[PDB]
Amino acid sequence: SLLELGKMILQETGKNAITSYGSYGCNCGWGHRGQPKDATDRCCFVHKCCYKKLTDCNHKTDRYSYSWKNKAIICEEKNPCLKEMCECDKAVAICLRENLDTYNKKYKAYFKFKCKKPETC
Repeated sequence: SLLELGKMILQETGKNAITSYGSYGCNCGWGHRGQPKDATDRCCFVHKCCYKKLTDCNHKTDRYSYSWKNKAIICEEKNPCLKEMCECDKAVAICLRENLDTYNKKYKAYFKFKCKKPETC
């Protein structure tokens, strides 16, 4: 669920998921589609590709079990669909952290940039 995702993002990036990534670029956030503007945005594109293919559970509301163990994320979820959700979320948290070096606050304001047509997953 968004609760686990938000915690993972805090754990890995040190950032507030909602304020830093709730509306960033063409892919980070509800309703956001379009070609990625930078590496952070690409993380969010990959993430949506990852979870949108799952049919048997809900990314937003279904909670799952994971541990923050030895300063990393371990998906410890028995439900196969929720384990896949967890892996998608783990991947985006890591990706966002690895790309902090190019995070750009300009992409938090939708009017400041244009979005090209989305690429395929």
